[PDB]
Amino acid sequence: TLTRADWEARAKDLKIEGRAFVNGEYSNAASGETFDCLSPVDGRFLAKVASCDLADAEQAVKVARNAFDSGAWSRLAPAKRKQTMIRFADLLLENAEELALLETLDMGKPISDSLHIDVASAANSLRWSAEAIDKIYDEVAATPHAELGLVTREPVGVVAAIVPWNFPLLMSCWKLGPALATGNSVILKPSEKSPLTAIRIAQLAVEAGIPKGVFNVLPGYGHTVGKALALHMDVDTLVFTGSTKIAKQLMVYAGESNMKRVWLEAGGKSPNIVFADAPDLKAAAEAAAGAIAFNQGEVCTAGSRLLVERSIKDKFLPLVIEALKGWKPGNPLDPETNVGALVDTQQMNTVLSYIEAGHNDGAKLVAGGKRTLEETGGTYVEPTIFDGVTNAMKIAREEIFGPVLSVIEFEDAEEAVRIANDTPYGLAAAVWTSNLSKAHLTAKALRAGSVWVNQYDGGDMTAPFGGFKQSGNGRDKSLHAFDKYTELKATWIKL
Amino acid sequence: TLTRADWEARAKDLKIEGRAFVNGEYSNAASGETFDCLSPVDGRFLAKVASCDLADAEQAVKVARNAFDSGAWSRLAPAKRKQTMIRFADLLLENAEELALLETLDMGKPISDSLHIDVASAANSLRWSAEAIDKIYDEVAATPHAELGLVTREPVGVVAAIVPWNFPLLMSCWKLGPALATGNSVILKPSEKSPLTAIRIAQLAVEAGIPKGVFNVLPGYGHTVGKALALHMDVDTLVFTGSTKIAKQLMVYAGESNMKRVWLEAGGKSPNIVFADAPDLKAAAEAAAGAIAFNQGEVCTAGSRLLVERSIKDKFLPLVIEALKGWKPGNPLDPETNVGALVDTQQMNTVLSYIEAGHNDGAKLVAGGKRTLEETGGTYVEPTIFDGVTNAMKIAREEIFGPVLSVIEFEDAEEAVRIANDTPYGLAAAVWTSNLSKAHLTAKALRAGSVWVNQYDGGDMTAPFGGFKQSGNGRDKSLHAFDKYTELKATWIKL
Amino acid sequence: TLTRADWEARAKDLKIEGRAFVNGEYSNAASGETFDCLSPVDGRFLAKVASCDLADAEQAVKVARNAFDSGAWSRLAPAKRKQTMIRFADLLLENAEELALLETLDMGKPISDSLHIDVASAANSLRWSAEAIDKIYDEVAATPHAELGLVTREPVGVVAAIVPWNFPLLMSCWKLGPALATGNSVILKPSEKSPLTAIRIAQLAVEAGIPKGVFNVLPGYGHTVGKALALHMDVDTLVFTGSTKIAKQLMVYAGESNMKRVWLEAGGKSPNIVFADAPDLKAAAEAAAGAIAFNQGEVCTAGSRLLVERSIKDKFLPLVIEALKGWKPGNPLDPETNVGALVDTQQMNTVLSYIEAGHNDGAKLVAGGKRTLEETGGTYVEPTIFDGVTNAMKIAREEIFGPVLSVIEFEDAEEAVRIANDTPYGLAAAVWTSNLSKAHLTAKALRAGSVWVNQYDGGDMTAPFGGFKQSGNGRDKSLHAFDKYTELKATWIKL
Amino acid sequence: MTTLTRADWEARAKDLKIEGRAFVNGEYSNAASGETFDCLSPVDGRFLAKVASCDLADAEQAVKVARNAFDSGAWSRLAPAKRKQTMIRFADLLLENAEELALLETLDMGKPISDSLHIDVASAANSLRWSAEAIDKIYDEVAATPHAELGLVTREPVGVVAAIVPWNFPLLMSCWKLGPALATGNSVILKPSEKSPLTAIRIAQLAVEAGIPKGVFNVLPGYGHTVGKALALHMDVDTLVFTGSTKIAKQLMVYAGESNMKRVWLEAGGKSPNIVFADAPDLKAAAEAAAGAIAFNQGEVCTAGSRLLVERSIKDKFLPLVIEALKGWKPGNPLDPETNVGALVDTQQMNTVLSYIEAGHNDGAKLVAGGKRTLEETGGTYVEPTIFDGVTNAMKIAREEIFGPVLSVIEFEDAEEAVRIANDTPYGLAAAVWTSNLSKAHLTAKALRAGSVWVNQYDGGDMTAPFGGFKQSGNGRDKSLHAFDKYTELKATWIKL
Ligand SMILES: [K+]
Ligand SMILES: [K+]
Ligand SMILES: [K+]
Ligand SMILES: [K+]
Repeated sequence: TLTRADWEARAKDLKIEGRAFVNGEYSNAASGETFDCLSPVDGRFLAKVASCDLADAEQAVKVARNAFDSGAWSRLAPAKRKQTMIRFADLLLENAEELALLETLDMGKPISDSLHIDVASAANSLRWSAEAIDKIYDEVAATPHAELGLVTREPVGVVAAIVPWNFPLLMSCWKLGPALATGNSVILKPSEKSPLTAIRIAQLAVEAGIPKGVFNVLPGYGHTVGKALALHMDVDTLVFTGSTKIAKQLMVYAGESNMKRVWLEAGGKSPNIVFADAPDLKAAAEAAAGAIAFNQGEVCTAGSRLLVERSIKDKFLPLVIEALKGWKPGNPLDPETNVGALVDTQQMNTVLSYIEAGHNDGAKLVAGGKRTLEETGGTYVEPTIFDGVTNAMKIAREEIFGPVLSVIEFEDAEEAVRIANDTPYGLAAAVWTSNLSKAHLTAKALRAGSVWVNQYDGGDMTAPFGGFKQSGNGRDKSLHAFDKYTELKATWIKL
Repeated sequence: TLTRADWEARAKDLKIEGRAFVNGEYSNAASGETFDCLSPVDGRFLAKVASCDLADAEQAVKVARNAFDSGAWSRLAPAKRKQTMIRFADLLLENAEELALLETLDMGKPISDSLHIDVASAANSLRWSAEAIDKIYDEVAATPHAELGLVTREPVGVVAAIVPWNFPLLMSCWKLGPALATGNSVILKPSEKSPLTAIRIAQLAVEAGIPKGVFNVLPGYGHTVGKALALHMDVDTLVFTGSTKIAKQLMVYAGESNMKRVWLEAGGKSPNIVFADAPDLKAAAEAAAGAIAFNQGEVCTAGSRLLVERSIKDKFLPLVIEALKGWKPGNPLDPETNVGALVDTQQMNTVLSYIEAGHNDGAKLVAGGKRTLEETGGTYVEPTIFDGVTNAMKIAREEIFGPVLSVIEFEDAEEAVRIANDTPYGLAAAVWTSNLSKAHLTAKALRAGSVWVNQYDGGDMTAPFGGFKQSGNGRDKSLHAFDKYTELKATWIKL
Repeated sequence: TLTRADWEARAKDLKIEGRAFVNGEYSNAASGETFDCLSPVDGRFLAKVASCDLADAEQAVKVARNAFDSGAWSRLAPAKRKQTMIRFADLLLENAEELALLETLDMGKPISDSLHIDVASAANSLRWSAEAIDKIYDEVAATPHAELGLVTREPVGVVAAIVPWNFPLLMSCWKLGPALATGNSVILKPSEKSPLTAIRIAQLAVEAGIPKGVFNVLPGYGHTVGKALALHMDVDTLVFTGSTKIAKQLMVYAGESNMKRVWLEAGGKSPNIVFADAPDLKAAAEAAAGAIAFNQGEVCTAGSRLLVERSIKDKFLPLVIEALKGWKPGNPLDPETNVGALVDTQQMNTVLSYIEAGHNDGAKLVAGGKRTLEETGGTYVEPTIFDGVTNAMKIAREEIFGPVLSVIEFEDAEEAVRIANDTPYGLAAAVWTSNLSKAHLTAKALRAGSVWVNQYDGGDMTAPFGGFKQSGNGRDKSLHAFDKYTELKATWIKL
Repeated sequence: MTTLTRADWEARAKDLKIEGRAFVNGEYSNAASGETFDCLSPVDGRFLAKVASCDLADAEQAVKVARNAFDSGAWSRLAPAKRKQTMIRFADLLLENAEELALLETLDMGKPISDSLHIDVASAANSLRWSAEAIDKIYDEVAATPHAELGLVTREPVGVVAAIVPWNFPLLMSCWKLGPALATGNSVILKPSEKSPLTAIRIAQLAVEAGIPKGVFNVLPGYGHTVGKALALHMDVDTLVFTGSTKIAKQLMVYAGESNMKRVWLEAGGKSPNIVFADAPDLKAAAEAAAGAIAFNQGEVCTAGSRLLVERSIKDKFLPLVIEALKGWKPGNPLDPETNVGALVDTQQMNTVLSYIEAGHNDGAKLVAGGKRTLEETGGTYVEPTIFDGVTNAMKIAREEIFGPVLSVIEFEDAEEAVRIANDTPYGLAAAVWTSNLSKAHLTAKALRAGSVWVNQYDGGDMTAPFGGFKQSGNGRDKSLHAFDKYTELKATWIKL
């Protein structure tokens, strides 16, 4: 295990690449322009990252399309693509410490979570998708004797992937895994708030055996290079994870361009329902606190709306606050630190604005609620719990994407479900009960892509992850993730 | 068995409904306004059809939402939904001749086609989807022993369906089948060029046992009621079959509204590739003629591009011309007629304008090329073949949606594949050969949702139907059609 | 609704067929020998049933083999087999009253059960299998580009089915459904204790459209005609439902002959586990009584072992005794009878022998325990409950196949599981509890093909049915039953 | 650069320390009786090691151990991802000991060292790896039930699995079974053939080193009529899987009926037809494949192309190509990497092959290649690749499995007769068709009653292809995800809500 002093030492002795990666080579943007990569830890300078635009996107697509048509990857044997992506995953573990440090410095996540959660799950996501390549079987229909009906899946071609900043490496690997496994060419557009991890792994892919031009990274802003890719006439599929606002615009961009397939993972207001007959209220309390404090509340499936039955609310709420004592906002370079820094100033101001909206809506602040650690020159906010919150208030409707918890009461099982579904979102939800019938009937009633019973943030690579309604469409992880990067073909042969 | 005089007699004594169908009852538009429905058979009047608008759509959505929330259909047992849908299918067969007569008068296709193909296939489409309901299994993931990972599917809720005019009944049932089977509430919006059969079957559904509000029909215009459904914040999913322009516009409406799931099926320029070593050149010639003449060429997967190998072009071309003679444009109410009228004047003018474009591109007219049966008062056109066509010409790249064929020569298998894939479309393709390797390798190389080998227009309800690229997304028929009306939920239960 | 007088009248005026059905025709045994088919209702004579032997098996197989090779049914289109088997199902319903009467007269079960349960389920079982034929897809493997790898299923050919007497018609259709659907020829050997219904539906099959020789019925003894089919060198597959002892002999016969596939469904000693925290204790008691009294306890999945927790046993037992009083043995031809007669004298003596064994083991007779209705000439035994039973006693370990209940108690969940799995059988089990974790963890711990939570005798045609250990191998119902009558073929094609 | 020679492999043979004890409960041990048998080599007749000769007492002890390990849940209730990771390490360990395992193979049963290393060990490792990777990719079912009801259809390990593996592919066949069986969480007792026990004895230790708990994977060397019979008759063995002859396979099925009605999955003999049409894409390639289909692994392959069905119109031009191609397959020292054809497993097998060759002459068939014992002066058992011409499908050498490099050439007039001749057999394990015609390739393939049909190639299919026979060639399938079904039970859990 590395010491805090070791991480800071390596942070100084760290050479960072900021160039784009096209056709197996690192290069600058066509304009040569660049934005500064700032660290939210202490406002330090990390590197100067290439700022791509339309010209870079046009070049990357041609390279991606040519690589796809060549067949170097798209028509490579399934078992061989599997072995290549496994080496890709293995290389992520070999360079785990650097990747973890890059991410922590990039967006502020505690170094322990960058190494043991981010990097570890990222390599697993690539490996699992690789292992699944030659385990998938296509279909043969029941036809008359003198006829053969084949139903097969083929790679779409050129795939554009726009990755957020909360889990830059992990979300990249959730997209890269199945997309590369199916044999597509990928153009990765990382978030401008965290481009370092995407830039680094692009070289690792080529070292693993991924042919030139199959995996490309175009750093920059969403309104520039991101918009260019979404509007490009030769991009077949665009996958995205982020806000509902941006996701809506990307779908419009598709309707204005080439009718490209769009698969979106928007935001969410995931309810965490706690009944009176919960097996362990303490465990549920620790979970409810962790569901809003982990990754500084910067999680799409954060347990923002904590629903508690009136029978236990007076006992349960003190346990949540007591459990939240352990989630300290500290130095992201310290392994012992539970909660790190927010991504940037704008994010903090937004979170603090919602905290301000919390008071103005008439909510009773019972924990935190203020900016912390300003002396570091960093961006930090302490975990926050608002009591007496109804589902009509602003802080209950809108997604804060910060460590702010709304506690809501319900009378019975019917109301809890009514409140939980009272949202345009539907990414996740949780149920805490020891009753067999109620657990299942509630989970079925909830309109969410992921329902966790007697736990929060469950499910591994075998669990399809996505949302209902405005939380997005399509699924990441599992075998269902492959469907987003493939086209069905019905080959009917007359014998 | 019925003669020409029989169908013309029934057409004069036919009482046609023109109202919308909302919540189990027929009703005029909220504005009371209507539009005239004319017959392209001879320009006769049929009935006044309700012209719905935003208000009507607003009412139907709440009706559909309430029906879905009640659970009268959405939470009915799968086996019971099966029985009802089968009863629905049977009712189409009992009213087969009326539905066939309505279809023929509405949009012009021959009566024998309406009865023996359209009505039969539509009923089969409903029955097949019904039979499939309780045969589909969801998933249980491989999890640790102290955990249960359920992966299930649930109906999306309210489903809007915009249906084309070329196959009004059949395309409606391709949507209605899987949409109703999954337990969703459906709001059908038929084409203004052919609203009758959609209006009629709405009554048959409730007679079969479909609860009120589950299946609603709103006739009208795309920019009014269609636009309203596409922009409604409470519509979960939109399905569509039509033009690329409209399909692209619908996707924008979703991005502007509630980010609703959109499944589109656009046009196509399907290449019909005939090699020298085809098993039977005569049979391929018959299929080549039929691939452009059937349903007046108003077919999405019409063989509008006949790709012939150069070494057999001089022998195969006359065979196609001779075979095309068998398809005579005539009185659609005559059982012997195999080529009916075009849907309306504007469609005829579009076809005629493309024939003019054929001459101006330098192509050699070798069959048809003129408007026919003008004295009847209906819009008709001769099946048309152009020779000496290159894939760069206007008639070879743009969809005509008429019986206009483009004959293009190729040298070898590599050129054929290149010419075939050189199109923004990708809905269907066909290969004619007796060689094992060449048949399979070509079929794999074609970018089309359906590849027919040694036959044309193949595949039944077991064959998924849809497009690559700008021919659309998602699949009709097969079990895959059900996935367009369901949402995946990952329920991970801690034990 | 027919009355007791109606059924008794139809019984006396019923003409019964007792010949075998080979190659589409009724005919006597080759030796001309017959056996007397008597009714357990009152000992009356019903018909002289053909007593087939080796020579009849040899002829039937040749007929079945020729029918399979002709491809009239085996190579008929999947959708055509579906439509025919659906007509088969309809013919069972059109002859429901006749079939129900035969069943009741043949083996003694209540007329209401034969009609509203047995016939209705038999027809549904056939219908469900038929609907499933063209819903099943075979597989295409993930192979290198220059290769096509198909994984398909083909009918085995000649299938021999030996069915029991407890559910003569239903068990027949459980085999017939998937066997005929997949295209096989079937030779059905009904139990000599209940041959009538099998003989009847054979004619119904050919009326529906089943080709001659595809479905044959050979009535007779197990040691004569059953042994001949099991030893026949041209029978591809043998399916069976009955006792463990007979199932073992058949597996030996196969090993001595042509190594034919053997799928067995032997006996069971199903534990019905009732926890203290069951949702409805009244419903649990009502179900427990029905689990041993329904069909005269002649059910392989009968709850012959009732497991009650100590903290509720003294309160739960009188509820079971009271519930059992509703199940009164009586005239099977009376619509209001819920408990009929045992199949014959041998079965009655066997059941009575185990009741005496219960006394010998030291158990306490707390309900029933005697033969009844001896004056009628039939064989009846009243529902019997033994209390104070340990899992070492004879009546707890050996299958009785009568309405005899053994009540065993346990301290905790661990002991319940240990006692439940302490048996050479593993066909079914039930768990009654309201706790989420306890329900699932117990169900996963029980070694039974079927596990019913908070209910008994659950699962429709979607649920596979079979046993662990000595309860047999393979599954009936669901889509898994199809695999017992098909062979896998891997066709690897080099392109 | 470096290159292993014949002398290098021979020197490795004299250095090699060979383990011969049984492996029960994570430890090596003798048989309870202490009896052993002499493991000899068909390479030159040399002594290899004294291998434990187990019996009833050892089978009883191994089952109890296997049962206890299963019930403990140390492996059976371990997470799928963790079972996956353990078996990958197991697969990696086979690769890290590839040279030793391959040498053990060659010395034991006589196949060429280049085959043992590049084919057997490599495939066996990949088979374990593939089955491991597939563990958490498989999904159980949820049925379409009424709303207030939940219907789960799940799979669970059977418990104790006895595996009886043949001698022709000792390591590979072992891993075809061990892969899916251990992946599903079962305890396995492996009984290797008495003609080749060494590799099974070896890998047992490697499983333990990889993380497989004690008693989960046991190895009992000995005879089939003793310990093999004991496992088949045991009342606590849940499942018996087997690959070998039709006669023994039938016998095991009897033992199951006589004991506890244990599930029995078998892969018996075969007489696979290799069908070559006039319109074959490449006659030269088909001729090379035909020769290889009978010479590879000394013809001791279940799916060997023992029947060559040739269309009459090309018989006179196809046969000389096959005879020429057969010359490339020369019997030689198995320890020489250049050798492509090794030795037969023992003297008994050699005599049987020689007996069938004599029967070929007696049936009236014409000898056109090989037909004699060779390399007799080496002290080893070798037989030349043999081709008989003018064979009918009624002759003894055409209907009976030879399990040696003896090919039967049979003529047919057309596709209809070809299918008839090809199906005229009690077996149905494999078949091949060579044609360039689309319709004829598919229709013939569909008409052939065989578990594996290869078109325009021979011995095709990787781990994604199910492998097993029709009729008397056995039941069930090895490889693919279908293999897992032989080691699991279906459970329908219907929960009323
Ligand atoms: K940054
Ligand atoms: K019209
Ligand atoms: K009887
Ligand atoms: K040996």
